[PDB]
Amino acid sequence: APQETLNGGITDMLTELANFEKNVSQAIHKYNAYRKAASVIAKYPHKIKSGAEAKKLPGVGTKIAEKIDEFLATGKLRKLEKIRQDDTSSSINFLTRVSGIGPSAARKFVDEGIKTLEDLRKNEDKLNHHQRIGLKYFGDFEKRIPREEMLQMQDIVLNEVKKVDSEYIATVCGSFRRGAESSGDMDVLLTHPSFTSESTKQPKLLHQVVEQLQKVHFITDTLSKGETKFMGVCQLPSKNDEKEYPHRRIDIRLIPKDQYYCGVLYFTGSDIFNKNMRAHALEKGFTINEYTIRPLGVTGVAGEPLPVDSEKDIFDYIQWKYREPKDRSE
DNA sequence: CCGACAACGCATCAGC
DNA sequence: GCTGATGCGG
DNA sequence: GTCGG
Ligand code: NA
Ligand code: NA
Repeated sequence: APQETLNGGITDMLTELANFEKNVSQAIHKYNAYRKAASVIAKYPHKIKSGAEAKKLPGVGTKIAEKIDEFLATGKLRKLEKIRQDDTSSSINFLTRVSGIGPSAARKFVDEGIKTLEDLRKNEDKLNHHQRIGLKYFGDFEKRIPREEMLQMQDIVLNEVKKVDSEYIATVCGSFRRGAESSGDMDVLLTHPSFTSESTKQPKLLHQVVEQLQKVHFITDTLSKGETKFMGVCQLPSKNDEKEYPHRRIDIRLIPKDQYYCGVLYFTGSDIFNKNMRAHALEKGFTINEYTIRPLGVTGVAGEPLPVDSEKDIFDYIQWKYREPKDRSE
């Protein structure tokens, strides 16, 4: 990927605009429009000389091209400069960095005078459970996770899961599975042969695992927990007289056996890869989502889901030699 | 011109 | 009390 | 905001 020095001023600009659209104007589609434009320019291996030049890239239109011209000519954007200094808007934008606080809650808080973390700290009674944990670990949640820590975390998870029931199958997905040097969180996909799409499974397969992870003091807090999905916080044990590890976000999903591998594939990504794969899949008469892979009739009537016992199976259906997670950047 | 821009689990709200 | 809608997240 | 039927 091109050095940020090439078009970093532009992409940063587009990303800041993206956040305000999402967090302040509550215009999610404009948020994604800017992100797409930022991503396209980010991978552009040429220092952009004009809006017309950028305009040629998919996702860059008349408005963004116009903004690029202003930025190239003045090193800034008047609209962005103004919004940054706006106390209400900047405060709303900022509060959304707290996990659990979205555009709606941030707007409500600022409306009543609650604009900073300090303010949040003084008003715990106005925060739900999720938001309280988000505040407590605000700093930790923004710190990334080195692969070495991700490995230690995986060791614990795989060990405790097998200890509960050796028939469980757990796979740590996300960028980590693709070999990333760092992660933003840990995503664990869990399944058990007793659990399939059309049958009960003693609705507690997930609970048993969470409970064990809390028992060895790995999982420290719970954001949400149901029969199929758990979202919480975890922390590796600290070393003798050594700086305790920061708290990390961990999600754990229980997926039916027959839908497991479609899930591993999907939650492994990358998003760009999943896009290119779902596309390549369609031109082959197939549609792949998070749960299954289904054919398509002469009209489109996607028949029942096809049997999958591994990732490779999915690749075979669409005649696409199985690609190692390591090579799934796109 | 104007609709799509994903579909979904959990926590919590809105309203009967 | 339950049902559906909304907020939030990844 | 951008795309495309
Ligand atoms: Na374009
Ligand atoms: Na947030």
